[PDB]
Amino acid sequence: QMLLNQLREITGIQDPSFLHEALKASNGDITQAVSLLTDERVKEPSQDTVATEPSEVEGSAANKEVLAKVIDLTHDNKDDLQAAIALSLLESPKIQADGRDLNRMHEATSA
Repeated sequence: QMLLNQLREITGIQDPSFLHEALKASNGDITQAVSLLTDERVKEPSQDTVATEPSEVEGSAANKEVLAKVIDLTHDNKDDLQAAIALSLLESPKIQADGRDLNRMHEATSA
């Protein structure tokens, strides 16, 4: 009964099955069996134990959270008015000053 007695003595676990299962987990190595049972104090740092005390003042009375964004950029701009304005701006005359079509005109003011 030596392996059960030894492990029990050097872990503290009184449950005979837990002792077998440690020896089973360690594939026979009783030292590893101790290490695996003492994981109760070797686990540290432990899992997410969130260090946050509940706020006594809870303004959030509505348990219902409706998170509905307004990022609907439905611009839906058709190619029709785009290509219309674009065409009208592309045909912009070589007149760079109001109306210089009449460059070198003859006013015909006979005075």
